[PDB]
Amino acid sequence: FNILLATDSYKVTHYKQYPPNTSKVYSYFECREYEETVFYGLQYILNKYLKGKVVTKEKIQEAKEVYREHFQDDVFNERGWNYILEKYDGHLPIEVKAVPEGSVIPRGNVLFTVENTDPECYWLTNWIETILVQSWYPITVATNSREQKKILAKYLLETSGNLDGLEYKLHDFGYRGVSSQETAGIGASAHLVNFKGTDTVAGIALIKKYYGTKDPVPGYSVPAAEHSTITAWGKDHEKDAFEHIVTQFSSVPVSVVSDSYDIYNACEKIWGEDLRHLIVSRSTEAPLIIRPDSGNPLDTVLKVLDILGKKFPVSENSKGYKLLPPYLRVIQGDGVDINTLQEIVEGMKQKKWSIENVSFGSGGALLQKLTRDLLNCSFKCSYVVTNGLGVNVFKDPVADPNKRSKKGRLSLHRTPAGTFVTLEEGKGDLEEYGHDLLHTVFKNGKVTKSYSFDEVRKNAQLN
Amino acid sequence: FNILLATDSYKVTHYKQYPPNTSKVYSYFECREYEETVFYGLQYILNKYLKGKVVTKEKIQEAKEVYREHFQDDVFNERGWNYILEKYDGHLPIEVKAVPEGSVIPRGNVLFTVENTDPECYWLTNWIETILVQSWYPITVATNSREQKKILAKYLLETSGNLDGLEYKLHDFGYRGVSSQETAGIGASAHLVNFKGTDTVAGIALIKKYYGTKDPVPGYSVPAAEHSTITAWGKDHEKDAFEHIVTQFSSVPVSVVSDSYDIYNACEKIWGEDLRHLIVSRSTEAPLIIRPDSGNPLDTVLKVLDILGKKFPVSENSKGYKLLPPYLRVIQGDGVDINTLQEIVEGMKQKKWSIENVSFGSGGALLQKLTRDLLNCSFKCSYVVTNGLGVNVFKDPVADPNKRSKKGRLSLHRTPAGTFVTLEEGKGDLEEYGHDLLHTVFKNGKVTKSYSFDEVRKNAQLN
Ligand SMILES: NC(=O)c1ccc[n+]([C@@H]2O[C@H](COP(=O)(O)O)[C@@H](O)[C@H]2O)c1
Ligand SMILES: NC(=O)c1ccc[n+]([C@@H]2O[C@H](COP(=O)(O)O)[C@@H](O)[C@H]2O)c1
Repeated sequence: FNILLATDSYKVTHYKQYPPNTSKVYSYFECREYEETVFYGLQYILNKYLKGKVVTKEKIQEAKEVYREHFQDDVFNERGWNYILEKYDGHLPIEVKAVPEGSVIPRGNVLFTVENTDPECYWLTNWIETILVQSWYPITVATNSREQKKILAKYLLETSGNLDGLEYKLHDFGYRGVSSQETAGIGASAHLVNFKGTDTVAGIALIKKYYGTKDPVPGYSVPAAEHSTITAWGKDHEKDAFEHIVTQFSSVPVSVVSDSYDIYNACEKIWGEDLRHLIVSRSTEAPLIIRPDSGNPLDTVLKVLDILGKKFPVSENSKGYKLLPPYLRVIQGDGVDINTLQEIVEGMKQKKWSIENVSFGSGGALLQKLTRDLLNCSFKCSYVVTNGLGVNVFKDPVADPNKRSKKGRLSLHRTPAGTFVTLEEGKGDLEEYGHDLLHTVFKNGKVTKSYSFDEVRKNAQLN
Repeated sequence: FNILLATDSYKVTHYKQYPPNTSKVYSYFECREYEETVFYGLQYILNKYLKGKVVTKEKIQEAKEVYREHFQDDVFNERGWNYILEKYDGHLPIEVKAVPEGSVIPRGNVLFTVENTDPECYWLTNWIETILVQSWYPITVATNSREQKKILAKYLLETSGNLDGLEYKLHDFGYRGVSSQETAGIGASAHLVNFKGTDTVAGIALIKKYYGTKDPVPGYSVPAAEHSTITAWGKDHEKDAFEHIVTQFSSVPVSVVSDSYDIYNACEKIWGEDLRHLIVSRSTEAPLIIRPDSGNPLDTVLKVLDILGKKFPVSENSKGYKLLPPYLRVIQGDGVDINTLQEIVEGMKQKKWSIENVSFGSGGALLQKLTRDLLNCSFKCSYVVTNGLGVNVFKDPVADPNKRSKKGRLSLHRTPAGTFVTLEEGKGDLEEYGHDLLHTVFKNGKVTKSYSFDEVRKNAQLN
């Protein structure tokens, strides 16, 4: 890696574009005006990319050469980068205040801030804008996931009375769908903030590496099948496939895709008769998770259930919604996203079916399929000091006011009525709204505040 | 990194699910039916993740311990894995046929195949499905990028009479827009397949490191200002800012955001009257690239041009389209995506403006905002050998014919009309359609064939 080469290119030319004699550049991160976002991710980036000794003569030299050719001109600041290398052993002379990872903060608030601690490195603050801004993803993935947890909570509760298993109603199947490996870990790490059902192994390590979890299972999964493990047996041997798999995993819960060919056939005939005896015989602690993976995600669930219900002793829970015997359950692993999820869980309700019967599998819509656009994650400069003169900076582009910038130094506060207030123009000092909720998390190449994954979860909790 | 825990957690349970006596499992990848796609990035994944000794006592132990916690039951195939570690010193006993990188193939075609080379390692083929399917990304990026190149070409041509600079018309900005570092490298490296304008330094390393480029660095960049490097001079000293950066970069070409406050002001007043003398003086090989970033990229470009046209000597080129004087150009660095691009470039055309005046910059629209769903990049098992005989496998969900997978041993061939044909059920063995264009690129953990980035580039060339 090399932080010297992990920023937008033009930012390498930024140093001489500042007002002459600007000892300080102070920028923040907010979710301009999905109301409340979960602030997660920053900690990962800090440890893996910004803290410690990030500058080395070798990394400088490389930058020089790459930049001297990228721009075809040594517009690269080796001088300024040599300074950090010597004065601070390659440690970034910057301080970063941020809200506790996992914090649910309503749109429009200063989640974190970054400023240089050395007048020399005033140009450092924004350089790492890019690296830091990449945090919109972990935030967006943790936020959208949580928003899906709410919908699940809403209906699981109105249909079962409790919220048991709520942390397992959305399984992450986005490893295969994310843009890179790193993304899978990062993204999956963000889903685990709100649920414990994940297949993206990548998420777990990243957590036991940058957040830590005392908890036993930082993420859970159970044996499941994929189309190869069924289709390979040949079309005429789907039953053989199913029966081989329910047997291989009879003592533990096992999910089994049945849409390889006609979902409505595996369900009604292959599980409805040909293999009935392999289902009714299973324990609730190791049921068969029928899994459709094609067709209208809602029409398919109602049919799957209609078929299953007409093949297995469906009871009626307290609130009056149909429920399949404890040993049989469904998992929609295709076409599930925030929008879709809501339609299904609603369609299940309208059709008097319990959200207990189903669990969901979202993949490329959970991890991949999110743009910084969503939560309007933006990193911007609001305070600068030139000639000992502090200035309240900001952008207020005529043509898009909903793209204004905060001015002055910023502070996060709890209003007297509970919510949050981001004070501007350093008005945080006029101690009125209590203390700044932003804790210093990074200072001169050292992490000054981490949060176990268990803490983050607690913070991201619902209700 | 660890290949043992780099797949979808449930695949760790697939071995027990394949029909007993399965000695082989042939799996392919295609973009099921953006008619033609650029096949790119598989080489990087092979090298960065699958090449060589990927299995070790440690990796195996780690997996077991993790999968032990993840599954609460030792479902992890430690034996299957250790065997690879001994017999093949940790290299993967798999072969991978694949179309040369950069190749442009229409939908429905097999771009690559993966099969186990050792009867014991039948379970490896789809184990690496996840990690390999991630190639959908660089492909999508590469494709969508090349599809935007065509649009620029289409119009630059019928507006300027040529394509000079058609390769520096889409500049990648999505570095802060991607979900992670590794992603910016991968994706930006995809864009560089079709353009040389990148600010996301990431893609450069990836290219030099994994593909190699003889030319001096794949893509390039030019010094440009950002919102902080202008708003820092205070709202009133916007002129000072412009003038400081244009003089700082009078030498080479410089881009400067002008929407910080009224885009239409900086243009008409600040650039067209105050600093008007700093523009006209500039070199045509180092002009001032005015850069809006406000709202509705179309309406803004026309006004920017309309303002700039009325402030500078607009010349009608040999095609009838207006053209600014060599020292003045514009760029849309906001709201540009493959769809938006079209409207703008055509909105320009209708309004008799030349696509010579404006180059573009796509951010998260270019690197993020891409899903496997776009080109339907899918990795499915088509052939299996159970008990010595081969079997043609495939899935065909009833509720969705657009998912039917290919069956049997596939081979990629040139039709007699130049186009392509993915032949199924080993039919490619009838010689009838020339040779199989899919080249073995991976054999028993070793890169059997690579392509330089200059090759990928040629192959992906347009027209
Ligand atoms: N049943 C499982 O455990 C499991 C795990 C990972 C991926 N998958 C499948 O992979 C696919 C991923 O596609 P999407 O990312 O578009 O959701 C889905 O069809 C999904 O069902 C299933
Ligand atoms: N002018 C430049 O060289 C440059 C480079 C990278 C990003 N940017 C800006 O950063 C933003 C990135 O956001 P989007 O990826 O959503 O487009 C854009 O508004 C873009 O103009 C500009």
